[PDB]
Amino acid sequence: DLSQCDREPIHLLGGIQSHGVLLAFRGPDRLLEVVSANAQALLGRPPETLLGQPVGRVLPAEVLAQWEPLVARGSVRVVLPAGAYRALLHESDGLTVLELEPAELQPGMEETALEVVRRLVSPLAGVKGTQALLQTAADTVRALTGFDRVMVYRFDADWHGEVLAESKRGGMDGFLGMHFPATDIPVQARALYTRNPLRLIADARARPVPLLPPVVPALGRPLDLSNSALRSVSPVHLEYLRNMGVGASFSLSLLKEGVLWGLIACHHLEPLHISHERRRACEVLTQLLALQLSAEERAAEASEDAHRAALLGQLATAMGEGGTLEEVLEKESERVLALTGAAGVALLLGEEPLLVGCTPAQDEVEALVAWLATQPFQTSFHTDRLGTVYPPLAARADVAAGILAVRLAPAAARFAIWFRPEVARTISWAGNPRKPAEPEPGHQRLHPRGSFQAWEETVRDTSLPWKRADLGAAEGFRGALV
Amino acid sequence: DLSQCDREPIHLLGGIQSHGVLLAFRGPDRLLEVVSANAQALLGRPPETLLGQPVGRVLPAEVLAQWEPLVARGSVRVVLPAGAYRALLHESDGLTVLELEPAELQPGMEETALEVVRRLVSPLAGVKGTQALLQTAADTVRALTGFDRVMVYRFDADWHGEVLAESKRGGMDGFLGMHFPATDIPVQARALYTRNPLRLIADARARPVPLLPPVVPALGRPLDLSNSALRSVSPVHLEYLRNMGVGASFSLSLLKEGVLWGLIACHHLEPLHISHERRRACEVLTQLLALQLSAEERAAEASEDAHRAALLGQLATAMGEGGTLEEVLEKESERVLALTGAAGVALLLGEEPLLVGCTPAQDEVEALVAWLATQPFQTSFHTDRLGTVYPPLAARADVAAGILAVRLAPAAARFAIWFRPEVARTISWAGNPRKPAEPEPGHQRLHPRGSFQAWEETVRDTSLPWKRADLGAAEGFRGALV
Ligand SMILES: C=CC1=C(C)/C(=C/c2[nH]c(/C=C3N=C(/C=C4\NC(=O)[C@@H](C)\C4=C/C)C(C)=C\3CCC(=O)O)c(CCC(=O)O)c2C)NC1=O
Ligand SMILES: C=CC1=C(C)/C(=C/c2[nH]c(/C=C3N=C(/C=C4\NC(=O)[C@@H](C)\C4=C/C)C(C)=C\3CCC(=O)O)c(CCC(=O)O)c2C)NC1=O
Repeated sequence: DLSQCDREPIHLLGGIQSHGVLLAFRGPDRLLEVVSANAQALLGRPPETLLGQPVGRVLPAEVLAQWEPLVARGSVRVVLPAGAYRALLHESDGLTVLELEPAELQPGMEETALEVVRRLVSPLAGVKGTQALLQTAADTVRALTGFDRVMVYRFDADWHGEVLAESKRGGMDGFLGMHFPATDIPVQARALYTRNPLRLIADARARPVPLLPPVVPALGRPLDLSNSALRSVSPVHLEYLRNMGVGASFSLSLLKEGVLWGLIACHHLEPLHISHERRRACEVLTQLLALQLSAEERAAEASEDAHRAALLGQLATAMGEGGTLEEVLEKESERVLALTGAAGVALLLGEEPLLVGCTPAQDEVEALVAWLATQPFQTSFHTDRLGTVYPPLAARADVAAGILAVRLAPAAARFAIWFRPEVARTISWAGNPRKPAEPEPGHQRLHPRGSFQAWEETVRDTSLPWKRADLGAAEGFRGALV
Repeated sequence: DLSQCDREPIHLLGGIQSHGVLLAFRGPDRLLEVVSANAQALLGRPPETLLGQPVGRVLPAEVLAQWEPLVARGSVRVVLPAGAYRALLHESDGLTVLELEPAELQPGMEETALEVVRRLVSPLAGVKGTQALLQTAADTVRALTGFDRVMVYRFDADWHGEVLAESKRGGMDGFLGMHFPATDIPVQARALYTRNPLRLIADARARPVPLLPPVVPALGRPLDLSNSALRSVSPVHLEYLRNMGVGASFSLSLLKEGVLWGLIACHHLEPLHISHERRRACEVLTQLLALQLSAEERAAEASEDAHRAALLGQLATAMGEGGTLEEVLEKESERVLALTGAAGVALLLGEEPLLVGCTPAQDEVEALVAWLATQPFQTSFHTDRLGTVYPPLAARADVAAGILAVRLAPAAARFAIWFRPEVARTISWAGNPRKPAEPEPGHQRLHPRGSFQAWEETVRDTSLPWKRADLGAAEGFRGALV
């Protein structure tokens, strides 16, 4: 991939966060093969002395007492001299991996979680826009977590993102409405965050605890920490958080029909650890949000489709009525433009173009037609920045920044072309997107950018996007023109 | 017709169930106005002596201590000498109504409930049919409640219902696939269950506890118990449960888009109390099922619409390619029938009725064509039981149990008419639906039927129902033809 940013093997860094301990066992005897260097902080004896020992000799009695429920269901609460810990089991590189993390301290956590679950699963959740849906998701994640700032971050189609909603405590910086470069979350991280939907950075200023030995002996590379709850994250991201002034970070993947739609991102000014069970309660919330957004969005498309079909039905009724085609198309101009949310339409029915509403002049349309006929499309063609692909009209963003053309005949030049003007857009980036990172001389060590202050950009020469309903309506109009 | 069943005022029966206590207070001194006759077991004094007393002198300190969160939140847990009770507050008839019932005793209840909530969100529940979505909902409610039998009951358009899914104890009888008369849940019950979505019948053999006095003195009728958790239900429904052999019953209304879609109904063979907290956890599951059903239904309808529009788009290509309409329509014969899932179609392009596939004879179609013009519809007409509306073809259920017609011109009678044959359906009723009740001589006392054994009816002369995708595709074909 492109940058060095994509290259970092973030699952193979060999470090865990200092609040927990990791032990990896293999074979029928469960011999300890990999252990974190801090494992005396919970186990009494120096970790290097425990490599190669059977599990029954390294683990405390309190954990061994819970060994059967641990293996059975992969997660158990254990009470140690150092306090209550959550034990977690997964498999990686042929090893059984055991992680221990401080356990939830509030007995009423699940009751509180079930209550905020109600606030989001309730019907009527969305009855002032999906914006109120996102705001409620952010508010309830903040209530359950205690984090200073909770943001809903949506990926655009180039994988840069923007903050759509935000819940933060009074008197605190926010990022609402700002855009962030795709490189802020590089492609291997997005990959990992698609299969591992949660991640906690409990203290952005702490140093990672290394694993011992620093490679798995059979493999000659570090233990694969893809599914580790304790995995220490990229040093470059830790720098990024410090540059933002955040001491703890917790984010959750928003998966909507298989793809990474966005994130719920949380920041705290100070270190803060959330328990495993509290993180899993937060993940229920995000899966509810994904579900509410799908149902709302499909309802919106259906309503839009119904509106287009009503327009088509009225056009059909006006046909099969009086006069010629050009006459009914004259009377029904506003419906024909409304079909695709357009400001003008060129109808090429054989003679000269029929120009309805706001369109470029006849000579320019006939020229556009000559060129569309050569293009490699089948029934529909659309673009929201015509000037990039057809520079003869690149100056005419006022009437022809976007077009939608349907072919009305097989091997002949018969078309309906709808036009849209540009819509200027003011983007506010969190820092200068032209310098998304700060490499050292030589370009071997990368740093995050230093500032996230607003940096404004205006986008010109692009129309509103051609949406699914526009495309469906154009096909319906084609079928009516035969 | 408003039988005896529909007129019983089930919210004004004046009784509560024996496992709880109800008090109602009025005015700023909160004087006791109504009280259940069993209240000595909680108040220490005979209830008649407490009427007219201020709340501060009827309620133990334990309840008064929590008055403000009770008023703000509507429920609190209070620990009394008898044990832990849930206190529930609402307003009725200008009185403050207090209800007390035994509280949840399992500390881990909310943690278990959060675990079954995850089952119903998961990645994508219902990947193998909404049938498995309904099953998972019955299974999780049964797991959370411990009821012997849990059933998903859907209302049909005539408000009779059928059991679509069932989760039950081993060796238990069931009602899967069976149909029940609409009078089993009469119209005022359906109305109440739209407003109050939960109801528990903890012991179907127990007798109701009367309220004291039997009327609200200001009003001259019983206290309105619409929103009471302890309300004793209709005596004829208690007889219905006993005829079924059930000792306890619990049901949740399924509201999908504001309308009563169905019920999750639970039966226990012995008496069984479920706490308020546990009932509210079940309500989360039902609102989750409703949300899942809407998301999947909207997806299925979008997918069907997409198929119909592909069919129309192939019809458009074919017409813009060939000469004769009747030739293209002949060549494309089965796409034209697939449009509405039909077995024949009559195309009235003026001259001779063109008949494709499986249709009535030319004389017979010209007959219903003449009848169709003088009917009150603008663009489309459809029925799935043509014989009951147009007797000349009642004997032709083999080709024309259902029709769908669109008008291809305003004045004059140019139509396209799709035809469907009957589909015979075998439905099993729970008891003979001709005797849905057993009235006594004089027809003033009604009883429910005594038997629920399968009673089998085959429905004839009706097609598969015309769906919204069918109507949509026909409208699109109309636009392609005028
Ligand atoms: C409000 C907007 C907002 C945004 C847009 C935001 C970004 C964000 N980045 C990450 C993670 C990573 N970033 C990078 C690399 C680079 N980042 C750069 O700028 C350049 C210099 C670069 C490389 C050259 C890597 C390798 C990882 C994976 C770390 C790991 O998992 O090991 C995360 C998830 C972790 C978390 O929740 O804190 C988030 C949420 N956090 C916010 O709040
Ligand atoms: C497997 C399928 C299945 C069905 C289809 C089913 C029916 C059902 N009925 C009810 C309630 C009532 N029924 C009646 C009246 C009559 N019932 C008759 O038969 C005739 C004689 C009649 C009048 C002449 C009234 C007034 C009420 C309101 C009671 C109240 O709230 O006060 C309920 C809710 C309560 C609950 O979950 O147990 C259910 C779930 N219960 C099942 O499991």
